[PDB]
Amino acid sequence: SGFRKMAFPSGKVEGCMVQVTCGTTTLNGLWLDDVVYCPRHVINPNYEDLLIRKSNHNFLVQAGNVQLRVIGHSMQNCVLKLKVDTANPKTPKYKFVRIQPGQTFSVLACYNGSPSGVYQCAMRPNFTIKGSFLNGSCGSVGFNIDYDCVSFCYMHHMELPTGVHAGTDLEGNFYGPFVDRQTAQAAGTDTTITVNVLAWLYAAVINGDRWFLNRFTTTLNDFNLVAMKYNYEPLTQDHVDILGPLSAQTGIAVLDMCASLKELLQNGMNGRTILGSALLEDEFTPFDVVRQCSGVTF
Amino acid sequence: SGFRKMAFPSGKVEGCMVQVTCGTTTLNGLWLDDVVYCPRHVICTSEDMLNPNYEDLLIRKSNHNFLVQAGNVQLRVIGHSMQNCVLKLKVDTANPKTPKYKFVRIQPGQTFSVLACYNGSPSGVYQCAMRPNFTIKGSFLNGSCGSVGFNIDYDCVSFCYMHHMELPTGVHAGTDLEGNFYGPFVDRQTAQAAGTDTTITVNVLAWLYAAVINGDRWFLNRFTTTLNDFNLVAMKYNYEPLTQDHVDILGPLSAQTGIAVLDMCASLKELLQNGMNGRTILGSALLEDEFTPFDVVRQCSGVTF
Ligand SMILES: O=C1NCC[C@H]1N1Cc2ccc(Cl)cc2[C@H](C(=O)Nc2cncc3ccccc23)C1
Ligand SMILES: [Cl-]
Repeated sequence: SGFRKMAFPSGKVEGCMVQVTCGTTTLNGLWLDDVVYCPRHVINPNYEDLLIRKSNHNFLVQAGNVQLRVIGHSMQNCVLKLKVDTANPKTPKYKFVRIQPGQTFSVLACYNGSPSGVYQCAMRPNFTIKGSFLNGSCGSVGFNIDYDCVSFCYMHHMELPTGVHAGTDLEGNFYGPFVDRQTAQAAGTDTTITVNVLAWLYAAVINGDRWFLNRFTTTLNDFNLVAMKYNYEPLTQDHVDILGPLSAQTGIAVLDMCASLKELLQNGMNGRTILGSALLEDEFTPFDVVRQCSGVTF
Repeated sequence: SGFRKMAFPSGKVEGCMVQVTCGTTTLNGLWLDDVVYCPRHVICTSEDMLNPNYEDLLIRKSNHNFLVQAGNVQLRVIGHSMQNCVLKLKVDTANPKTPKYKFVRIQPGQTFSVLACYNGSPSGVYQCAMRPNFTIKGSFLNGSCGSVGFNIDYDCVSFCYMHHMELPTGVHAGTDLEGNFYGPFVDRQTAQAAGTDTTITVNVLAWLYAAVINGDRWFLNRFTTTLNDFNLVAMKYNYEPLTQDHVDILGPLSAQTGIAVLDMCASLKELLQNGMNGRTILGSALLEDEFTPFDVVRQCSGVTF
């Protein structure tokens, strides 16, 4: 029993964190094989013009108390790739994956190439992440673990004026309409991840919280007309199919649970909580719920 | 900016998790140097659990009855002893991944990271607090026994908890790494219940200071309170008494924000009376009590927004 916001064990990623310094700027790098990946802003910026003026010895890479020798450098989108002389002996089995809004991941927050904390979060529909970062955190990474393979999905680049965060996949493509420069940028209006709230309502039923269940059902179209009113993301037939396993386990059809969510949106919690929360939680995917309510290991 | 429930990086602890099997029971062990620590109830049957005589059950065991597995490698047990509710299995190999460590016993209100494990394999990490009633609100299934709680301030791992059991309300009970239980619990399937729980007042105050540091002040008021008047009000909402030690502990956050501890106590009294009125504090519609004053200073900036 119990339901916590749970992150993946961070050990495989900790063995990849390094400190990258260029001039007066220090940030974090990800050392995989003989390449160190980091935000290109470590160097109106014309990044190819700024990069051509740098030599390998301008980039100081530190792995623990050991200095790594940079033997090459190249840029791929908004990520800088520093070729080093030594392959990381702690390199795990890995993949670079781009995630979709609504998907969750673990973040290993780092300062000076040293991991300080791990938390779980979701890629918001507006492509920002509600993270917890201070100056020095740039280059910190987001990941998931599938079996023994670490899938890297995020690298931190910046904080927006509202306190939310923006970054790229490991190929340097930003999530959202952001650019890596000091300019006027704002996160768009955010929405609630509907399929994740439903998965979290199923997790509450599994843990014995059923006060919000009712005898009613709804059509998908009527639910989407109501959900569009409360800034909730539209629920697709794919989301319904994805919630199939949890529907079979609890005996509550996905549209039967949508009628519960509709009543919660129009009437509120009424002083009650669900899994210790007075708000509807949207940072647990259907897979996160099944994994935490089954004990899958890495 | 931002405020998340943050756990310590679990790598130093992952390299210590092993699987311990005794007969039909399998659970987790902590391998440090040449010793594997695990709940002593690994020697029990489900029948034995009502009134187990652990000393009588242990004397009947030999070293070869305990199967210890570290990854895909079988460890050789060369000795065994019991210390309170923990079983200590001496093994023939020292763990090469043993970090710098300490065994620390924590007090209620203290927070720590839990690395939940099944079959000696880590599955997840979360942050939690030792409740005033000595239970923890964890996320544990069958097979999680032996999973550990820890803090990693600097590069040293301080082990503070080992999971032993789930109570009827779904909350969890366990011991420090010397086998002493937190709370009035026993490793027996006898009728045991968690006492009525209360809110960790010093932690809610620390979290209100974290909100002020992150730029939120909607909940502040022009009032102050005496410590005694605050405690008379707080007791009525099932909040733990706030001691002078708690006031002293909140001194640094009071100096950083410019809000006296008893002035912050007046905002808290008002929040309890009024509720939030559709507003949130650090993305939460409830008053959060699982961030200590030390967690807030560690996570938050030194410059108030
Ligand atoms: O009555 C029981 N019901 C399930 C098995 C059994 N347990 C009695 C018991 C009594 C004393 C001691 Cl020290 C350990 C234990 C064990 C325990 O509680 N294990 C668990 C531990 N954590 C989270 C669980 C979730 C779900 C099932 C077990 C869980 C076993
Ligand atoms: Cl303590």
